[PDB]
Amino acid sequence: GSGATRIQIALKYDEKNKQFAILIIQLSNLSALLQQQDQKVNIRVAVLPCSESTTCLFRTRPLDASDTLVFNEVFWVSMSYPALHQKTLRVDVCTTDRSHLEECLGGAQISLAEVARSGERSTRWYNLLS
Ligand SMILES: CCCC(=O)OC[C@H](COP(=O)(O)O[C@H]1[C@H](O)[C@@H](OP(=O)(O)O)[C@H](OP(=O)(O)O)[C@@H](OP(=O)(O)O)[C@H]1O)O[C@H](O)CCC
Repeated sequence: GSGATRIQIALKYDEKNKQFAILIIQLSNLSALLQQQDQKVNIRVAVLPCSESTTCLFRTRPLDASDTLVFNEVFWVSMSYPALHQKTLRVDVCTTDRSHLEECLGGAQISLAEVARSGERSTRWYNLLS
């Protein structure tokens, strides 16, 4: 069972509150990305380039590695729609431990230039690249 590890993500812009929502849903074929097992896994979400007025880096809770791994965490970011549209979303799948050191083994980048203003939300799957 070796192919691409994929992450499912929903994105939605809230113009009433001028905020972007990022819903990290789940991982599939995670076995393909890990050599070891039992490992803890979290997702690191970066909204780039990093606007240093607001917070641009986020992290899921860590979970025990499983080939399919559901996180269902939402992160909200304050940002005008024009600002959102210059942005790229970086999400990396990382292992971790009591050291708290991230071992981010692969990720995806998602240009946000075409996020809709409407709030009709976009849910897509993304291949990881290491
Ligand atoms: C960016 C918007 C913010 C937001 O709403 O995100 C909050 C999230 C998801 O909200 P929502 O209720 O709209 O999404 C459901 C969720 O994604 C579940 O996903 P999976 O676990 O991968 O199956 C789905 O069903 P449940 O097992 O009942 O939780 C369900 O998928 P579908 O619609 O059928 O495609 C979703 O309804 O809360 C978490 O689900 C927390 C669970 C209490």
